[PDB]
Amino acid sequence: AQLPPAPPTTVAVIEGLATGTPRRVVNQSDAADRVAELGQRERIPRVYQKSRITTRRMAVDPLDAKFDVFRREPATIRDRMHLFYEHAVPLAVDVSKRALAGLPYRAAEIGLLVLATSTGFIAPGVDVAIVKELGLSPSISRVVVNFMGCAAAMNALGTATNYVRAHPAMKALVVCIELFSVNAVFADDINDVVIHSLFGDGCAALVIGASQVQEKLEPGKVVVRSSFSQLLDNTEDGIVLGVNHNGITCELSENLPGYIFSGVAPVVTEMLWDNGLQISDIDLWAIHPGGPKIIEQSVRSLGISAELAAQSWDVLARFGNMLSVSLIFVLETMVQQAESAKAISTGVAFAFGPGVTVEGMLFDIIRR
Amino acid sequence: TVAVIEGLATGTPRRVVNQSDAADRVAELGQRERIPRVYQKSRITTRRMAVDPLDAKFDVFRREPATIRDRMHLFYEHAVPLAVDVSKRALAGLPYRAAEIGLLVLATSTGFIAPGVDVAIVKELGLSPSISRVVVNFMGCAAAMNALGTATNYVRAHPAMKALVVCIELFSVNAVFADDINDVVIHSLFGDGCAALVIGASQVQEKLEPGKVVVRSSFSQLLDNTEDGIVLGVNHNGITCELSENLPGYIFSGVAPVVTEMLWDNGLQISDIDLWAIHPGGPKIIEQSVRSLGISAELAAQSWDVLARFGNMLSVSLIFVLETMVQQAESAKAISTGVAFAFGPGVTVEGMLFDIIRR
Repeated sequence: AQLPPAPPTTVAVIEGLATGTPRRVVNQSDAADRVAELGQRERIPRVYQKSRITTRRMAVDPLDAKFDVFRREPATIRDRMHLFYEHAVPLAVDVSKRALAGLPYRAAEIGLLVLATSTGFIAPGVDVAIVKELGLSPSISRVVVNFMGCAAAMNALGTATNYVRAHPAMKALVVCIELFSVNAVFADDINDVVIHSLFGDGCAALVIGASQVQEKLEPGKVVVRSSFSQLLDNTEDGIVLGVNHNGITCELSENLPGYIFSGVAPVVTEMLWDNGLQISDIDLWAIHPGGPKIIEQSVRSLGISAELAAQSWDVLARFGNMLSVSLIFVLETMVQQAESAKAISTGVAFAFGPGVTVEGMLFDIIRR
Repeated sequence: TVAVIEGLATGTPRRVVNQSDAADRVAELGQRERIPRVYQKSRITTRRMAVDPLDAKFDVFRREPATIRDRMHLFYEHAVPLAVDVSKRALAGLPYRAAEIGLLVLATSTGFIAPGVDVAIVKELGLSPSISRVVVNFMGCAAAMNALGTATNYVRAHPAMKALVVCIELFSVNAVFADDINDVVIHSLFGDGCAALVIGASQVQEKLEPGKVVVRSSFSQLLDNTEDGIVLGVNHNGITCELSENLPGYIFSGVAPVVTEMLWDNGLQISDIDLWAIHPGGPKIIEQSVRSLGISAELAAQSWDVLARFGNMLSVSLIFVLETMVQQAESAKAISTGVAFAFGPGVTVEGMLFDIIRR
C-alpha cells in the first residue's frame, strides 16, 4: 500500500482583502495632453482616446520638471529600483495592515508572505519591510514572485493556497505591488506609447486561511474552489517583459488580443467542466482589466453579455492597468456589491502572463 | 505525509576557469597587487562560466554602459540549454509521466526575462501545458530553500503530484570587473551553475529506498539589524551583489541560535547531526558558520570542496553539496541526519532538517 497519501480536505479562503494606490490622480485626458507635448504628435491623442481609461494613480509624476530630466538619461535603472522600493514600502505596508485589521489573527499565526511584482527588484525589499513594519515573525516564510506579469496574483494566491492547506492552522499574506510610474521613459515606438498609456500604480493584499467545507463561512468571505493554468501554444511573443538601462519594460504583440480570443474559451470551458459547470452557470467574471482589447476579446471568447464584464471595465476606467494588482481590485468590487440575490455567487477569475499563460480560478462569494 | 527529494541533478557550463589564471588575466586590468591577494584568499580552485567575460568579443561589450537587456538575453541563451539538460537528468531516473508533474519552481538572481527558462523548460521537456509555475527571483544564495519550501507545500496539498525545482545562476553574464573592492571580491567568487530536484509526497509509513532525502523540517530567520549584509541590485550594465563587511559577523552570531532552537524543536542537538550542508558562499561564510556551531572543521568538507571546484553558484551551490552527501555516505549508519542552510537578503537564515536514506 504505497498509494499517494490522502490529500488535505480543506479549502483556501480569502478572509481579508485590501487595496490601495498612491495618492496622485492622473486624469487620462490631461495625461494625453502632457505627453502629446513631447512633427506629428497626433499619434498621442489617438492611442489615448482609445485606452478607455479615465484616471490612474501614480507614485511618481514622470513628466514632472524634476523627473523629466532624469527620465531622459541612460543607465538610471538602479535608481528607479531604489525609487521603487522608496514608494512601495509605505503603500505595501499600509495595504497589508488594512487587510489584517478585520481579522483577529495574531502575528504568530501568519506563516507565509508572498510578494509579487514585475516593476521592482531590490536586495532586501518590500517583503522584508512588511515583516518588520507589521511586526510579523522573524521566522515567517517568504516567497518573492517576479516577472510573472499581469497574472502574478494568481500564481501568488496559489502558493498561499498550498501552504494553507498543508498547514491548516497557519495563515498567509499575499501582497502584490506594482509601480510602473517609477519606470516611465516615454519612447517613440507605439508599444512604448501604448504601455505608458495603460499602466497605473497600485497595491493589494489578501489574507488566506484553510477551512473545512462543513464550516459556515460568513458573508463577504471568498472561497477558492479551483485554480488553473494554460501555456497558450505558439504564443510566446504575446507578452514580453524585460529590463532596460532606463527601466523595466513590457512588450505586447499585435496578436495578444487574438491569442486571448482563441485561448480563453477553451481553457475556461475545460476547467468549468471539471467542476460540473458551464459558462452559463457563472455569476461573476473577474476578467483582468489589462486594457480594452483584452476585456473586449475576453468577453467575445466566452460568448457572454458585455454587461457581465462591468466590474472589469470599471477598474480599467478608474485605475487603468496596474498589472497583477488589478485582478484583486476587480474582486474587491464583487465582494462589496452583489450581482444577484442568490446566497453564494460563483465566479471565474483569470489573467494573462508571459509565455501567454492563462492563470485563473473558480471561486464562491458567500452572500449570506 | 512526508516530503521527499526523489530526484536530484546538477549541471554546469563546459568552460572551466582556474582561479590562478583568472587572477592573472584579471589583474592585467596601479595597485593591481590587490587582485592576486583576494583570489588567493578565495579558496576557489575553479569555477564554470557560460561566457568568458575577458574574451576579445566580450571585453568590448562589458566595458560598455547600459547593457542589461542584452545581458539578460545572454542569460536566457545559456540558461535554457543547461537548465533543460539538468531537468531531463533529474527526471531521467524516475518513472514519472509528464502528467504527474504539477508544479515547476524556478529560482535565480542573475537573470530576468519573460517568457523565461521556466517556459523553455516546460516546452522542451514536454511537461503538461497546464503545469503550475512559480518564478522565485532575488532571494539570493538561499533561494533553493525558498523554492524547496514551495515544492513541499504543493506536494503536500497534492500528494499524487510531483514538483520540479530548478535553480540557474549565471553570474558570468553579468561580469563587469569594476574598480571598487566589493566588485573585485564578488567577481572572484561567483560561478555559473544549475541544479534540479524532483519532490513527491509519501506516507509516513512507507520504507524509502537508499538515496532518497526526507525533508524533515525547513526554517527561516530574519536577523535583526543586518539588512546591509547581502544586497542585490540591478545596474545598467548588469546585476550585482553588495556584501557588507559586517556579514561574517552576522553569520557568526546568527547561525548557532537559529539552528539550536530548530534542533531543540526536533529533539536534537548540534552534536547529533551527521552532515552539515553549509552553503559554500565563500571562505568566511563557511568559516563563521562552522565556528558559530562549534563543530569540527572537517564537518564542512563537502562545502569547502564545492567552493573549491565551482566557487559560489548562489542558490545552486547548496544542491551540489547535498548531492555529494547523497553520492558518498559519511558513516555506516542506516539513515544520515543532516542540517542545511544558506543566507539570503535582509540577512535571512534559511535551511532545513533532512535525512538521507542509506539502507
